[PDB]
Amino acid sequence: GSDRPPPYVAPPSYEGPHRTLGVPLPAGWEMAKTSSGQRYFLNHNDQTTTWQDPRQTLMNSASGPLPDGWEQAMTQDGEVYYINHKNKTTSWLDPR
Repeated sequence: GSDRPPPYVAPPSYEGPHRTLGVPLPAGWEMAKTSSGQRYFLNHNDQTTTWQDPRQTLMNSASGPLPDGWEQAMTQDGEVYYINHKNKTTSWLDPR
């Protein structure tokens, strides 16, 4: 299949189980792991990293929610994706 580019690697299909985050991470944030598997967070908005769950950035207050009908979830490998229940789709792109 070298004549075609590598296939798109999609998020988990809409139908099936999802490890949803009850409260989504704020837009522009990412979760990662250290080499020993310690969880930490990246704020791409102000280009910082921190141990503290956003749910040097001051995060007192509630952040922008997903639009109605959407949820944030995480793959087994820790990759965040977005579930749109309105049209039964999933996407790597944050709709906020």
